[PDB]
Amino acid sequence: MTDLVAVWDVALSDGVHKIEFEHGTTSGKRVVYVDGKEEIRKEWMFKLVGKETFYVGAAKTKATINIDAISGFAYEYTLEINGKSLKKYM
Repeated sequence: MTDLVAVWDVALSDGVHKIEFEHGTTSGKRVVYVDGKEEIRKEWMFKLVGKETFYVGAAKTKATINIDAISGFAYEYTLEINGKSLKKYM
């Protein structure tokens, strides 16, 4: 996972899940892994900002990763599940 930018460790109704996100800032590639399995892949995109939505665990809990621009030509990555959220950036 050479473009890994964020990892979230969450506890849902059905146990703990690991969500990993790769984001390529030259290619625009996005990959979301949940519990080691690819759930979303976008190989190549012009734009970097936006959101991906996907479903986690046996109960298919909705999760959204938002990608927003911040200072210094950087991005922040926010995972939101059930109205709570945790931001990552480097």
